[PDB]
Amino acid sequence: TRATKRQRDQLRQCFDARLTDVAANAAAQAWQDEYEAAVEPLRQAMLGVLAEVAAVRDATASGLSQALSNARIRFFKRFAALHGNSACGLHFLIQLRADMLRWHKRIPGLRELDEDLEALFSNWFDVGLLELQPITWDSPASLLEKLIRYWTDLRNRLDSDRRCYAFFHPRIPREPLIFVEVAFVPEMAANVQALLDLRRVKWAIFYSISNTQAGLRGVSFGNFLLKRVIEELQREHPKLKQFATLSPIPGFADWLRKRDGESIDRVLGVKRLARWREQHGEVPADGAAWFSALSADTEDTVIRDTAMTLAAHYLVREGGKGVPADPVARFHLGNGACVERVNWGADMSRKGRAQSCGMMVNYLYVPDALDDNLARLGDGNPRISRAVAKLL
Amino acid sequence: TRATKRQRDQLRQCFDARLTDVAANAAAQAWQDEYEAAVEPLRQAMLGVLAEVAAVRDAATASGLSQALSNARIRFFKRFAALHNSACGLHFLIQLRADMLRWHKRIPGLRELDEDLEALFSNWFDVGLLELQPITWDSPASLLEKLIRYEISSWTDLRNRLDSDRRCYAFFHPRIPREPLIFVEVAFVPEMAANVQALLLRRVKWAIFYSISNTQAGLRGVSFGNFLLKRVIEELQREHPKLKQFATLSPIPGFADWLRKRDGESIDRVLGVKRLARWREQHGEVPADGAAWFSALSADTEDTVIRDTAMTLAAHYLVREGGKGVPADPVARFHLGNGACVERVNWGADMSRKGRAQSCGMMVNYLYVPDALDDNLARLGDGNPRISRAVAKLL
Ligand SMILES: [Mg+2]
Repeated sequence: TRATKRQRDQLRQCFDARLTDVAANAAAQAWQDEYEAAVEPLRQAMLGVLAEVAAVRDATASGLSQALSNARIRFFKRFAALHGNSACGLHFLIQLRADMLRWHKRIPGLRELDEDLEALFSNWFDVGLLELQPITWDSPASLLEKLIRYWTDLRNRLDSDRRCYAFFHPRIPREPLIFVEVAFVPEMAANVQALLDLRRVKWAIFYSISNTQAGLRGVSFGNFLLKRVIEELQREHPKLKQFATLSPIPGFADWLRKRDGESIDRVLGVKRLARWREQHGEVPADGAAWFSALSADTEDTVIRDTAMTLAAHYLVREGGKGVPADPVARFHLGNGACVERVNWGADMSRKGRAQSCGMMVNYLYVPDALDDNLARLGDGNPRISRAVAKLL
Repeated sequence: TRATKRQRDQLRQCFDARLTDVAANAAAQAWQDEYEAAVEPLRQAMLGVLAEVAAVRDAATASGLSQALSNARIRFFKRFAALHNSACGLHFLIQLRADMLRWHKRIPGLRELDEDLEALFSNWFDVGLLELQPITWDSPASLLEKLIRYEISSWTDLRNRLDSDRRCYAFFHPRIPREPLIFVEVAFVPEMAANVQALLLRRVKWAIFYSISNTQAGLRGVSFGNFLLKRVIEELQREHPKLKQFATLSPIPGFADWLRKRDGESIDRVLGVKRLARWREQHGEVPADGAAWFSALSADTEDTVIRDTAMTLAAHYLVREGGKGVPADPVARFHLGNGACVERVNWGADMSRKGRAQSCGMMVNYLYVPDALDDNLARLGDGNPRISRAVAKLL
């Protein structure tokens, strides 16, 4: 407890003093510097002090929880207001959450600080407050090297028949927050290997949307994220009317192998179960066995249909009400999209086959429907196309 | 595919050929070298090939496929554990699982390989097959530096822990010397310890285990058996036939995370009407839920009502929470799964920053009674953990 008492005092001001208090802000400015210029273990230790200070007050039970919540929030608000080596107070806060996130298992007691900040980060970095910028092969190398971490590959993705953007917070230029990759093709894509590999093109397809900030993992950017990109695409090409994605279904395999036989029988239905026995005999004993049976032949029509029905069910009817179990389905469904179609042999990479038997999905975005769909999702009734309803 | 087809062929033999097949073993020997001498991304890629091969069968019913796939993965590991860079085939397998474990999120499709190997590792490294060795300040520095990695960075900490009034051991697999598998730290004191900060020969009567750690990343999650501490006590009794008192001063790491996930209703049921009444009388409002309970129980380390309330919640957590015969707490599961008895809950036992954050600074003593370890191990399978009077009273 040498200088660790100076940091405690500093943090007490940042947590307890009013936002305007010039002294407390000075203290915050001080703590930041000392944190940015510190070895990895020193920071992990400073985080231990922070979770120490955040857990107590320097008096009902309901009033304690509230006072503790209000101080943690006050602590972050003060830092987000300081306009060092990072872009500003808001930026620092992003790196700080990066550490809290990777060291959670080492430094206990940050769960509440992490949850609060994540929630603040959802208001501060809401898409409505972010600026959209086009990214090309002409962009600064120092910027382009932030999208690789989260070069000829970049090139093709950044080519004439391609369009890429990045959302930035106005006061943190240089630091891309979200990276959107778009491809132009004649038909709504059904195989990802084609894309990653302007005359008469009619389809705009989003084949990649990634969060490029570790400190922002888990933060919600709003439901108008792609809506905003489409507006930019229409301004750029008023002739573009067809918008869809060719997304993965990452949590399909892990979900399937957790289901027993009974649940899958209920999903498939009597007719599908019968078509399976007729072609393959024995019905897999459970989900795990189902995954192994559905990966054994990418050519079989019964396997294809069975897998596609299981996939449509997974992304449309699995989740805690209005919240698709699949993260990818949650994002796109949570942006006003419609689950338009399931694609077999869409991603035959090693990873694709391991995540969903190489199955991908197309989420269709219809400008003048995004609102209606966003509503229907809250009712726990995801917007679906005829082809997908037929698989169910 | 320039060479990724050579590894696929190699792996096919290792998975499909008989264990004796000289060619397949050669192939395995080859794949190992190529893996040990490869950049991080190259290995992550080779792991992608492995999960590719493990998911399919070369050139059958559905139940027969799952079995054939299980039998090949098992055959793949058995072949490697039989060979003699790393100490041997078995050792390599340990590092291989180290990568599978840290890259699971990056390289999908290893879940089955990981599960199978973890299960094999439980038979191969069962305590009954491991040799016990004393560790002192005289041990090779190259060995001592494997226990620091897995406890201040100052070797002076190792020193005190490796001193006259202390006794430390390490379990090694006979064919992998140099590589400690488990590290046990023991302290000798006059009274069953109630405060960890203290531990860190003339008239000492208590032998207490204040630390037991797995020193191999590739072995995380593997079960070493229920005779782990039993074996160490035998060594302690051989060494000091006068020692009859054995206990631990363990942490309760998952207490806080469990508590904040409980609603008010569940805690009311745990505490009981009388305790809830004693709480209102002294502190007024009852915390709305578990999260609020944790914040209220951390606000005053001096209050007697807070202490008792927290201790009851703690005893409940480790004795009555878990999927039948399997204590929710990992630390409670290990020690309960070794024949121990939850002997007592200690308030203000670990007042470190971490201690207060994990369990409000509360620690627990698991008592080991040689001629009872079996009986307790049985009672735990019935979902009725062995408990002392003091802990039953908290419940
Ligand atoms: Mg209540």
